[PDB]
Amino acid sequence: SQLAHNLTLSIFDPVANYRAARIICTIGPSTQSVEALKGLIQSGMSVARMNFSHGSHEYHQTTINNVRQAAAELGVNIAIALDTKGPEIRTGQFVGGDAVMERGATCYVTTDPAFADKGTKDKFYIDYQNLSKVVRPGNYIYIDDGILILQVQSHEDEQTLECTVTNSHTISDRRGVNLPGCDVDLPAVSAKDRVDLQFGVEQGVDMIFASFIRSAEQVGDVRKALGPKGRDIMIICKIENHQGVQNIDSIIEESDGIMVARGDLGVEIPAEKVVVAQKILISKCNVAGKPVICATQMLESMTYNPRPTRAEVSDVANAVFNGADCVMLSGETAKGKYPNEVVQYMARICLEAQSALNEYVFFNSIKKLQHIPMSADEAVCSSAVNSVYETKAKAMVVLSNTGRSARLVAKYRPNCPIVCVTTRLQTCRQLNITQGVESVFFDADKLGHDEGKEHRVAAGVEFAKSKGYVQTGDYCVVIHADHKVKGYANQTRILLVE
Ligand SMILES: Nc1ncnc2c1ncn2[C@@H]1O[C@H](COP(=O)(O)OP(=O)(O)OP(=O)(O)O)[C@@H](O)[C@H]1O
Ligand SMILES: O=P(O)(O)OC[C@H]1O[C@@](CO)(OP(=O)(O)O)[C@@H](O)[C@@H]1O
Ligand SMILES: O=C([O-])C(=O)[O-]
Ligand SMILES: [K+]
Ligand SMILES: [K+]
Ligand SMILES: [Mg+2]
Ligand SMILES: [Mg+2]
Repeated sequence: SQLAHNLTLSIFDPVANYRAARIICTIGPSTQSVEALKGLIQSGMSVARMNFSHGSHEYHQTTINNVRQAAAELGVNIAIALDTKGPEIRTGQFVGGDAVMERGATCYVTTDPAFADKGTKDKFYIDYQNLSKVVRPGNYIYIDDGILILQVQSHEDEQTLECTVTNSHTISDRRGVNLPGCDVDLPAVSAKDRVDLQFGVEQGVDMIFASFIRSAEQVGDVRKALGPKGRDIMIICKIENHQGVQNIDSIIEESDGIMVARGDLGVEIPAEKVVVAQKILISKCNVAGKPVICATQMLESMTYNPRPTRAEVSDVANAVFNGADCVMLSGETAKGKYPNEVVQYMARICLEAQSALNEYVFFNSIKKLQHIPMSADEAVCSSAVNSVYETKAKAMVVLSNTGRSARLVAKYRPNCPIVCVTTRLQTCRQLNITQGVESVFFDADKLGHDEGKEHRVAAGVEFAKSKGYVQTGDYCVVIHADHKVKGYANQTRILLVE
């Protein structure tokens, strides 16, 4: 039992020689330079996140180029994620950068497009057209992931509403605005979004963080929009609204993964309900064998301070205990004063939580919750992990070209690193949202197709050797197909490493 397991732990228990959890950073003013990115990668960033609700296409293009350059100069593969606007509502530009909203003050909200690039503490734009046909005198308007609330007092004209500032908060350019329980009839994939998705495909991004995913059909709308050229691009659906939680099963089965988008979620549903929602969505994803991200406000105060709060240390550790593949930083890296320090802390907390994490129980729990009969390739993966535990193997090697096999093995949570030897560079990047996997690139162009698997295996074992995971005389569990089978891995072997 967890209780019994807690009594085995100590504060002096030394950490693992590898970290399983992966860290996602959002790139902005604080972190866009090729120098600042190399600091992020060295601190522990695996995924660069571009928020397409800010900046511009030319701005994010610079990010793309800088990330790739910074990564090439460190000799590492780094995933580029495109974060959609989605069916969302945002405020718009303020004069001078920011606007101080003070407790008790009265302001105005206009739907007139003319006020888009000119906004103040007294009058500013909101891009939802039929806002006036939704809110009445007395209702609340939520601003900046619900941190700021405005009470509508009266209707000034056809497009302006008199408001009251309920609490003191400073807001910046284009703030997110939420209308809980209103049924905002914004399209599944907008005319703006279709340009952004077209942009990501052209630039060859690795994954899409799709915003405000409400239905399975909407996920199909994104893939339809992505087109044939970008079908290998991963759709990671963001759950941040009420019906997104309700349709979670059908959403998960359509997606390539999930983000628990707690910022928008923690306003759209009651804040205490986000804990339960997080426990459910993560576990559900773990069972499905699809990457899951815990996001938003995890080390928030480190946007301003060199050290986190006790709650923030706890939050990051528990996301790992929950079973998240990834932990994400937003404003901490986008516009924070300690971008390297924050990612360094996150890695340090992830590694510590992993120490106390009971991967064997994790493995068994997941094993029990799978439909029997399993497919041959899933059974191979499950039983390979079983071998690891029985033999105390110190590394695992998987040949995977699409990433399918590597994620299937990771799904069973062995207590050793998974070394994926892949023939594709996008697979190296894409597996950066999968916990406990390190990729090795095998250039089948110049080195050969390797139909006998021998060369790719030897490359996985050498990687694991050079990382210090295995020594001469250790066991290493190897997964791939035999001489005949194509499409999946039908074979497992335990080999003595030289
Ligand atoms: N590309 C960018 N250019 C300028 N500022 C940015 C950029 N990306 C993020 N920021 C700033 O840092 C903050 C980071 O938060 P985040 O990236 O989560 O976006 P958000 O506004 O919270 O919306 P969401 O996270 O729901 O997409 C943003 O609120 C924004 O003010
Ligand atoms: O790309 P995924 O779907 O992970 O499949 C990988 C599996 O397919 C196989 C079967 O053919 O490919 P490969 O030809 O590279 O040998 C297995 O060896 C490999 O483990
Ligand atoms: O996208 C997010 O992370 C959110 O809305 O919190
Ligand atoms: K967004
Ligand atoms: K452990
Ligand atoms: Mg969001
Ligand atoms: Mg956010």
